[PDB]
Amino acid sequence: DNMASLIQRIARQASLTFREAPMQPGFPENLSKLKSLLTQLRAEDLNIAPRKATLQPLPPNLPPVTYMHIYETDGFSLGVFLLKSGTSIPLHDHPGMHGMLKVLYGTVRISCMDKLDAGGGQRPRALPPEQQFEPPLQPREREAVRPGVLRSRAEYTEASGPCILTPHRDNLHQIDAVEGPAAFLDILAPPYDPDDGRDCHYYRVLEPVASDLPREVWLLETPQADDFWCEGEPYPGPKVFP
Ligand SMILES: [Fe+3]
Repeated sequence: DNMASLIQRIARQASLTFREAPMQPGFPENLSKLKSLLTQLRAEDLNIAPRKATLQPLPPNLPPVTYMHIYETDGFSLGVFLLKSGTSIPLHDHPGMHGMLKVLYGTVRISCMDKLDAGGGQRPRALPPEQQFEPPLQPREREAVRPGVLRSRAEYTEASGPCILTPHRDNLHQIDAVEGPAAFLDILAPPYDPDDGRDCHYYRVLEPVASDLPREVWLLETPQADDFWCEGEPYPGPKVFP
């Protein structure tokens, strides 16, 4: 038994997944193997202890979420996001990216959405002039409204399987920490690159004047929220080599 750390094995397999005799795995098989490794991942595998709620309100001085960088190549990024109590990663997309996440401690509510896409056989409609929202929309925001669907809204814990998204399915999500702090490992491929036109866009669901899922919604892109930001903090777990 000469095994590497689980995080090193996760990183290797992500590298093979997202990048003659005998034939080595294809992408579906490699993705399924990656997901099998992520199912085994515990917070203790990363030397991260669970965090319990702090009682003081979160002042503007402090970030609601922190990030621990683990590894990245041009194929994928590998990190941990740690959410304080009562905080959220607001609704955002992953343009042309695959993603996999695994809760390490706590509980999160993940709301999974998609913009309606004519490449998927949908026929996205323009926002009709009649319907209105609270708050009302400025005219040019009306022109930017895009139809979407809210697919699911479930709670995940470290006992749940990994949450997977693709470039065209569950590509938008919001992550709420439920009843205390929470953390999750995230794999994204390719990584974001704000300087090469692959950005994290934020969105809001419009409130127009049945709670059943799935349901159609209207989505409006929005700037990163004033009070949402995510600063780094030291990663304490095993190093990914080199
Ligand atoms: Fe995300």
